[PDB]
Amino acid sequence: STGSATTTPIDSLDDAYITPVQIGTPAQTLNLDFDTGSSDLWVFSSETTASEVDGQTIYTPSKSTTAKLLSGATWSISYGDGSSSSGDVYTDTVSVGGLTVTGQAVESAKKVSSSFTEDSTIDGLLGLAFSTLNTVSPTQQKTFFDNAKASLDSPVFTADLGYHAPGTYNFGFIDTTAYTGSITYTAVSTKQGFWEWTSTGYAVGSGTFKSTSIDGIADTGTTLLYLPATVVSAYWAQVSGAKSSSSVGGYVFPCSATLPSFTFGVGSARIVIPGDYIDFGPISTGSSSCFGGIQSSAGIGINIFGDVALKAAFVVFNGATTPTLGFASK
Repeated sequence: STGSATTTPIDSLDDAYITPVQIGTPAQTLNLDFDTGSSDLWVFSSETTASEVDGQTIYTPSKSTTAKLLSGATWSISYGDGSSSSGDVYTDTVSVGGLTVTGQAVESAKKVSSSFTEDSTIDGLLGLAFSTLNTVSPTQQKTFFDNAKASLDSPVFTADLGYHAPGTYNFGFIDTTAYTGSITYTAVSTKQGFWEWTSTGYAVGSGTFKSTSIDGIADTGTTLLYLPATVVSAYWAQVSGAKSSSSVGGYVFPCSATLPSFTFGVGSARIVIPGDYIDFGPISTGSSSCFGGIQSSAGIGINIFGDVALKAAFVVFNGATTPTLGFASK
C-alpha cells in the first residue's frame, strides 16, 4: 500500500505545516502537525478542558464506531518550546492520504498548554520519530509509520515541504519526479529516538564549503534551523547589521537585507537553502528588524535541521531494518 497527502503552511511564515488526517468511523478529519521529532499522535478532543479549546476541530470518540478506550492508559508530553499536553488513550482507524492503519493509538488531550490553545490551525500532532519516544503509560504505543510499515510497498516516508506553498508527505514510495538529480543517503542513529544523522559541513553564500561533522536531527516539527554557535555566527557575520539580540531571543537583521544562502552537506552532496528561506519577517508588526531563520542550538542540547532546512530538499525517511535518511535537491 501507499499514501500521499498534501501538507499546507499554517501561516505566511511557514511556522508549521498541517496535513489532513481521517480518524474514526465515519471519518472525522483533523488537521495535524506531522512531527518527525516526536512519537505521539495526539488530538484536541471532546475530552479537552473546554476553556483550553479555541477554534480547533475536535475528535469525538463517542461518535466513532471503531474507537476503543485503552483501559487505564495515560500520556503526557512536553516539547522543547515548553509547550505540553496530556490525557487518555483510544485506538481507532487512522488514514493519511489513502493509507489506512487500524488500531492506531490516538491520544486524546484532556489538557493542553496555552501555545496549543492559541493556535487555532493545529488540531493535534502526528509523531514520526521512533516509537521508543512515545509517552503512553503503562505500555508505550507505536507511531502511525511503525504500524503502517509492514503493509507499505517500501518501508519509507518522504517529506517534501514547500516554501510559502503546499508540499507533500508520501508513505511507501519515492516519487522520482519530485526532485532533481540524485538522492544521497546517509546513516541514522536511533540511540536518542530521533532521525539523527551527521552533516558533512556547511557553506555561507558563495563561500567555500567547510568540511566538519555536524550531528543533528531531521525535524519537521521545528520551524527553524538550529546549529552550533560557531556556524551560526559565521553565517550572520555576512549580513550587514545582523546581531544576536538577547531581548528578542536570537539573531535579527534589517528587513531590507539580501540574505546569503546557506549550504549543508549530506555526504559528498550539498543542499542549498536560499537566502529568502532564512527570512522570518518583522520581529513584531511594523518593525524594520527581522528575525533570522538560522539560530544557535547552544542550550537546546541538540542541533535541529528543522523546516528551514528540510523545505530546501526532498527528504526520505527510510525505516528499513537499518534506517537511513536521503536528501535530494528539488
